[PDB]
Amino acid sequence: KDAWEIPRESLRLEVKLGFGEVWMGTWNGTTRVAIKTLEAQVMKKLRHEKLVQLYAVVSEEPIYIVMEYMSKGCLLDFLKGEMGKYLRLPQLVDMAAQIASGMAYVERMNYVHRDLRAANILVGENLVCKVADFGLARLPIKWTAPEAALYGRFTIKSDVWSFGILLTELTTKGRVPYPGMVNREVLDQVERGYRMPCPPECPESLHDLMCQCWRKDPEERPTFEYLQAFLEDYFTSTEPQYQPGENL
Ligand SMILES: */C=C\C(=O)Nc1ccc2ncnc(Nc3cccc(Br)c3)c2c1
Repeated sequence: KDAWEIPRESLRLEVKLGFGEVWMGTWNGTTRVAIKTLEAQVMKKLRHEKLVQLYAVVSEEPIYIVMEYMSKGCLLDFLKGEMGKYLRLPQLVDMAAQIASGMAYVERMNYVHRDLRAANILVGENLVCKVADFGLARLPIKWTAPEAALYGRFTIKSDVWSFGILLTELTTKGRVPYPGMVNREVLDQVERGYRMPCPPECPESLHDLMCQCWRKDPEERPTFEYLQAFLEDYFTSTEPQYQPGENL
């Protein structure tokens, strides 16, 4: 056992929403938390503001992982839900920048997420977004870089790829990438060089970011550190004449 380990008595489960389940709850009475009921010492060596913070772990089984509590649920739900209607390009390019920031931190540490996509970003108060679900994590395929889906070549550079697919989620309010295409149509057509076209109302400039992120060449894709800065500066350096549209 290590120092992350706790006893269950300190854990007060409360509300189920919603591989294994996820509850809201309480830790040592004073502390509102979240529990994932189902090894993973990566959630232990990663600590950053835009990654969902581990608090404690439990095992022997039935195993409990204890995270920081994220009030608004997952980004996928949040984008398709009531909020979606009102999210506009500056909220979204910001959420992007927060995710890039967390990923830029993952980058610095020589880690790989491997399952980066909207369903794995949790949202909080004030539109805070934080990377979560290091599921698959070391040292499905519509979001997966081709070399990864094909040859198991997972790197920070295939995460950049997913990031770009996430970018399309973000700007279509949560729609499934490659609409009307099934997995084998996507794998096949991406091998031919196909890429998602500019989303409706999305600037050409941000779709280029998307295109840079989907370069066939794992190493010609950019860094998260670059993605972060370009998304932070977006409205001054890249699109300073931005004006609201009906959707974005
Ligand atoms: C987008 C679907 C999804 O994953 N759902 C989801 C909804 C709400 C929610 N609230 C709080 N926490 C989580 N997930 C979670 C992920 C990692 C660790 C922990 Br403790 C919780 C969700 C997930």
